[PDB]
Amino acid sequence: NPSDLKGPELRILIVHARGNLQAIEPLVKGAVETMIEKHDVKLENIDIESVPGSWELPQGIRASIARNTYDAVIGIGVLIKGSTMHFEYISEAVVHGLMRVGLDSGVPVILGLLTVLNEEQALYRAGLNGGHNHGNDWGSAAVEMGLKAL
Amino acid sequence: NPSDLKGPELRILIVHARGNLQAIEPLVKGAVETMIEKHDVKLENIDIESVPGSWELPQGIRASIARNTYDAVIGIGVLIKGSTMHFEYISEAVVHGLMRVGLDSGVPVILGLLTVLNEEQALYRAGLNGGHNHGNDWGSAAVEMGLKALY
Amino acid sequence: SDLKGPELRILIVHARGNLQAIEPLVKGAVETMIEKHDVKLENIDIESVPGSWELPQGIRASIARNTYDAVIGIGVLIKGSTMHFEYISEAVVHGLMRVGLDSGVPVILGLLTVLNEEQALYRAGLNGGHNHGNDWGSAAVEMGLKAL
Amino acid sequence: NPSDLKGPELRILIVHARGNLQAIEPLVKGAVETMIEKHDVKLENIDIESVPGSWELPQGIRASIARNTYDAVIGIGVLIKGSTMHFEYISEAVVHGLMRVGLDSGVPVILGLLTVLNEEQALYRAGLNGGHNHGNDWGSAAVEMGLKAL
Amino acid sequence: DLKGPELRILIVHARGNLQAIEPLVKGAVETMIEKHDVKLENIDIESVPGSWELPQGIRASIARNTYDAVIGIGVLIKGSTMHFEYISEAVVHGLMRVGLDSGVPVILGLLTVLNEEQALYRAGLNGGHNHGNDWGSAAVEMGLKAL
Repeated sequence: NPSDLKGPELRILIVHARGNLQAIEPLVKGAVETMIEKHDVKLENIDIESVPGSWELPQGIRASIARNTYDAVIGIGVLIKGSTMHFEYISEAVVHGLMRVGLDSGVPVILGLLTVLNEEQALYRAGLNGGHNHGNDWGSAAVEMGLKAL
Repeated sequence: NPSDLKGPELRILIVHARGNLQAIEPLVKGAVETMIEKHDVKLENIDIESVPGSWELPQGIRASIARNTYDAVIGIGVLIKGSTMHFEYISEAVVHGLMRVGLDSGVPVILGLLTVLNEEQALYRAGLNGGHNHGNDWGSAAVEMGLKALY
Repeated sequence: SDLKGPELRILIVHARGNLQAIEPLVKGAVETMIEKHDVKLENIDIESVPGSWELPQGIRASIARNTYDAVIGIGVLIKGSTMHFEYISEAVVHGLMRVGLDSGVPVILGLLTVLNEEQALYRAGLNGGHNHGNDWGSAAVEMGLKAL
Repeated sequence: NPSDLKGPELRILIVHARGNLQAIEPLVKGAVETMIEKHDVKLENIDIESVPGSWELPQGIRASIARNTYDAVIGIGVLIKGSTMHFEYISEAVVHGLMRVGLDSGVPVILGLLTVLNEEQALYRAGLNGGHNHGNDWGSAAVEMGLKAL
Repeated sequence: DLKGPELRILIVHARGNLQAIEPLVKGAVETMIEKHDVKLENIDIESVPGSWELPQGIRASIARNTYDAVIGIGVLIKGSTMHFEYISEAVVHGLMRVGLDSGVPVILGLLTVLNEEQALYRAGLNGGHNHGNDWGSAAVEMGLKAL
């Protein structure tokens, strides 16, 4: 178990979907602020890209890490169960896709996908309403894996 | 600003299944119209191919992107839960197959697969009966991913 | 419907579990291809494997030996008392998709994943049902053709 | 469809887990006896190996078919639903793993995995208490796939 | 009576739910040393933040060093969302894939439980059996059969 991980030279990629921006924004912010403030990652070394939806996360990431070199990637998206089976099938495919991209590439990919039953749960996990911002955890994870990959 | 994304040079492939044409037609139309009118995609640059069912979607796409060059693909199909477990297993394999074809090829594949409980849900998601045509969203996603693929 | 594939070579691999349902499905696929799409009887290879589990491998092995424009994998899985049905249904469906994608040869899913035998027979065209094998035959012809 | 399949020259590999040996033993026995007595496979041409649990089946098989040449493989294991979600996740992963090893290697891999709700169901499928020994079916399947792979 | 004095074993564990993780890792190690004669110097232990990182942590490590076997240990507890279901499935598949891709035996040491009690129980507490011991023996056995 580590303690004070600093990655001043780590290059971090954050790709986030744009559905449910109320939850996405705090998550990205929390990941960024945690990496900068707690791990000395440099703001200019954090590329933040977006894709329309969670479905595009794996491909978005795959495309970006083929272009630039990153020490770790955080894919962030929020899927909320709806009236059809859409949520179940794409949640599964996206999580599998994210794992696959990480394993195929050798680049640590941190899962920042919330797969919740309703918006309240998503907001709660983004740090609102007394909840804990999971983005912070993902930021620290990215830093740790990025460092271990070096 | 998704609306300000223009892809006059994008070559987009739309492969759609032919099951549940009442829902498929508006979805395909929505995607095409959105790409053309909202993203300046050229009608000549949009190839539309069909396959019998959703099952054939990954293979139809895989075959087509091996033949021509596309900046993005939209796989469209409507799967409605039936009396057997057919729906559950093929929905899962098709979604995985679409994701796989995209990742294997590097070509953005937009999921335009409706996995619904009944036809009303499908029609509703095709923009009928007060619903929003999801095909429009897929058209915009394809343009955005196509552009981000080149640049 | 006006799709003709007089030069298509089609492979049908079917499992042998639940032959009462398998036979009509295979027959419907073959008849539909011959009668409706002008596929030649001698250009249709039919092979069988013991169960649905072997469908992906039986197909992979066959398309590695001969050249086919399309393949129909036919099997009938009926939900039983254990979780066997769920796990192999998913693995076989995945396997069939994989073999198609890996090989580039269209693989038509002719796998029924039903709750009971009545549903399987119904989908094989018995008891007022529609023979799904016919649809698969047409799908195979269409995909074989589109694979140019 | 086939009549009387004989594989006197077939080399068959059986890899079996060791969890729930009461059920495993009859399965292996049924497969072996069926291949020998009904398909003329030679006892000395049947290699039997074991791994600790079902999780290790794909890897155990992969390792063995890399070392020796087999016409077919039967992977045998018994997973019984427990109190956690372990059963669901490993059943899926092992079944997928077995299909993968077979497709990857081109060597027929017969699924000899029981995924049951309780031990009674497992013994029943191992031919006890009036049940049919599924191992017999697997032995015949292996011979048939082994022969067709020629 | 399986002894692997020359086996090099890697244990990668997540750090979520350390109350359960610690006994698991300890059990796997003690078992390998005491029961299989694996040498303390030949056991590498690395950690990753969460179960999600297990496959990648393992893949990266077996690319760097040579191990005869690997145990990926993590504890996932069902929560209020569907997170548990989706990641358990992806991590288990991830672990199976890393082992098959690399040819290095990967022993699954992931607990996928409904609550903490079940995890602690499978870590040898409150009268339970420490599953880490079993993983330690499986790793040894697979490490050896890989030779």
